[PDB]
Amino acid sequence: GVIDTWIDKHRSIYTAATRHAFVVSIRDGSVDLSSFRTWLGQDYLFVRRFVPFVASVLIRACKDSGESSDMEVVLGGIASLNDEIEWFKREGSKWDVDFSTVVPQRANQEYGRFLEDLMSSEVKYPVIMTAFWAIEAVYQESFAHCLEDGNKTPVELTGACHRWGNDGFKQYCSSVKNIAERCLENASGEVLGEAEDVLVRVLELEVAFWEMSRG
Ligand SMILES: Cc1ncc(CO)c(N)n1
Repeated sequence: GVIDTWIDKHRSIYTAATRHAFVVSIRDGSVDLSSFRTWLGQDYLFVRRFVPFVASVLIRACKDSGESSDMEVVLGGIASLNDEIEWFKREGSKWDVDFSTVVPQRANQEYGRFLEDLMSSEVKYPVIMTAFWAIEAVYQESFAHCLEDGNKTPVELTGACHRWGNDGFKQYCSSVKNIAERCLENASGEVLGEAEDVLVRVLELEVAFWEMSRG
């Protein structure tokens, strides 16, 4: 399809963007949590900003309705975010990450302003859906096979893997893809170019975000 074609075209940045969110390794005989704790702090601040952006997609889905059922897909997405935020707070407490002292880094602030740019009614529905799909799908790709990979490493943390590695989140992403894909198959050349640039921009922001916590 249209999205699959863009991913192929842009395979290189898509691979770069979907590397593991954090690495847990042994250092000097201890488990090094520095990459995990950096990711947790930064990603929690990203998720708090992702919430109103999904809220804006939900509104658009209720008004810009070629399909009635788009709303329920986005609504399930935002309801998951509720459970996600609670999970993040539970992680912060068990791992001593104080979210009130996390400083959002450059890549995180850039990503947040970009989410703001996508919240305007001046942006076309197919473009907003592409961005929403992409942000979700990069987490699905990056956590794919996390259990089996994690089992092959000497120490693994299991929490994040349960969150984005499960079949429920995979199926969710597919259902969001099906919506984006439908919008793009009815889109003009101009909107199609806009959607592709937005896809590319999400991948670029994800590479930069990833670089904050790399091992
Ligand atoms: C940076 C980033 N991209 C995507 C997601 C999907 O939730 C996330 N949590 N964080």
